[PDB]
Amino acid sequence: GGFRSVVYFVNWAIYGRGHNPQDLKADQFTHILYAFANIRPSGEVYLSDTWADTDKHYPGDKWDEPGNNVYGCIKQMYLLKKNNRNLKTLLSIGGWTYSPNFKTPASTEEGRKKFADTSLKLMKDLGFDGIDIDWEYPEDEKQANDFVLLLKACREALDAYSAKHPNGKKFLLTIASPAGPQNYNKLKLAEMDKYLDFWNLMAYDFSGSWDKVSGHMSNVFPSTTKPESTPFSSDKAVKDYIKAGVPANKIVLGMPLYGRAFASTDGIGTSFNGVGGGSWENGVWDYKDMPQQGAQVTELEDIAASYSYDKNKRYLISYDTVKIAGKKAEYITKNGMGGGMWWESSSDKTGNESLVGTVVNGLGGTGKLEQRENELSYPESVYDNLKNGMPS
Ligand SMILES: CC(=O)N[C@H]1[C@H](O[C@H]2[C@@H](O)[C@@H](NC(C)=O)[C@H](O[C@H]3[C@H](O)[C@H]4N=C(N(C)C)O[C@H]4[C@@H]3CO)O[C@@H]2CO)O[C@H](CO)[C@@H](O)[C@H]1O
Repeated sequence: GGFRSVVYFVNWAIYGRGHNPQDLKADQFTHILYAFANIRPSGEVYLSDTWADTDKHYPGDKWDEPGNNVYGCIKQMYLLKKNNRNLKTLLSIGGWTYSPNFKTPASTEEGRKKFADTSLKLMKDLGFDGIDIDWEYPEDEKQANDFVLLLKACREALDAYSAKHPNGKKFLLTIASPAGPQNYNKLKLAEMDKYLDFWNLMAYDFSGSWDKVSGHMSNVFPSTTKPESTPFSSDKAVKDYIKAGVPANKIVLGMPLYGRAFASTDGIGTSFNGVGGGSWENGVWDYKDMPQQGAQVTELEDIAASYSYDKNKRYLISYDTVKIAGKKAEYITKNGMGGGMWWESSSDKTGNESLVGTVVNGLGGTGKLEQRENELSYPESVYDNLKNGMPS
């Protein structure tokens, strides 16, 4: 099958970022993953923002109208799917912020059963092609086994629904995973793999506020010359998953569409104090705001890493340029990996400067993307417009 092109659409982008599902270059992707869904102690998966998610009326939504109906970004993603039939959508559950509350439901059968059922309920009501868990991170051995069992719960859940609808489609189950060794070495990766459609390796956040020296935050290869500039590397993670037994073609390489900043720095590998501002939070800048005035951009192709640095303000921002995104595409093809994943859809540029554009083209263009037709039929949906495949 060809490569996957996965992006995350984040619940909250419809606010300050102004990004709605309508303005996704859908022909560029195969999988939109909508983040994030939260979990209750019970195991109950629920929607983080029913305004964004389900209720907001976009242009095109009759306010009035017969039926019990869904709107929000869920209707918009379904409309994206009706128009782009190779575009699948997955509900993504967890996130850095909600992962404190995965361990308690995951430890019991009731909790996992409840997780599986509520997740399926949500998928089949809202028109999703599957679900994606993002538990950062199972912190002990027990939590890891729990994660295999939870995965199993969800795989069994989704499959039962497909059994109930044999003329319809099979459904997806993925996870966002750790590129840091201290986290993935706790995971039972190969047992987990049995349940998953693919893995979205978060091959980023390798350097940031937490560190003492400015580093590369999503570099592919270790700097031999300057070890302190590369505390992690994509490559270590990918070949470690592969020695662990994950098929490479199931590993989708995560790439950031934002950059992490460092203040009071001479440059890469030196100490910094502070991280400055950001586009939305401190120390984090949207790639489409790069490059900032007065910074020179350095591209280190051999380890596939780049950064801007302003010599006067002594500020470093680790982020990928098109040349670097191209080197990343290169690694994906060369190593026969599952494709590219991006966090997150609003921070990218367009046209010739789209990082995603750049990767799809180095993948051989859209013609080399995995052709898997999505699911438009949701017979059991609790929403009438969605159940009826959204007419006008
Ligand atoms: C609390 C909440 O749900 N939303 C917050 C929001 O928190 C976000 C951001 O800080 C994200 N960081 C960004 C946009 O750079 C952060 O993203 C994480 C994400 O959880 C990790 N998991 C993935 N996946 C691929 C699933 O990618 C990584 C990235 C790495 O950056 O996620 C949190 C929620 O976990 O912060 C905003 C302000 O930015 C706030 O309004 C509120 O909506």
